[PDB]
Amino acid sequence: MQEGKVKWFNNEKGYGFIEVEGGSDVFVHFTAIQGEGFKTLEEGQAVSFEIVQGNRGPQAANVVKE
Amino acid sequence: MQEGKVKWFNNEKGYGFIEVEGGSDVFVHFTAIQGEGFKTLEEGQAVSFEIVQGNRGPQAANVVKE
Ligand code: NA
Repeated sequence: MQEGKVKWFNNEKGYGFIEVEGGSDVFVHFTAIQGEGFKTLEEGQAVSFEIVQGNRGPQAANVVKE
Repeated sequence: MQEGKVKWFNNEKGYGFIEVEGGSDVFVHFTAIQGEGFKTLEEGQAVSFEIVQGNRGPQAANVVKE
């Protein structure tokens, strides 16, 4: 995987961005979030994830809350 | 986003393929499956999904049972 920190996440809209050291912020949608908790993230949360290419460009897949 | 049907799914391994009328089969991993409950699919299940491109090639994202 790839490690990052959530930059921001809007729990009403269901999306945000993950900040990665020395790379561009990666879009994250709630549908990519793993686990049985609520499909939400909060600023500063540590996550692991894969980058995939969707029709709008890079986005996160397999987002696991650490 | 589009619709298809599960072609086969190995429950133990957690992956299979979605068939698409008129198109190529799409790999699906359990981590893409939406909703509550145990992440699994049965052959013949109707689904909606997105296609994304990862390091291993095209695969499904946002798989919703229909
Ligand atoms: Na086909």
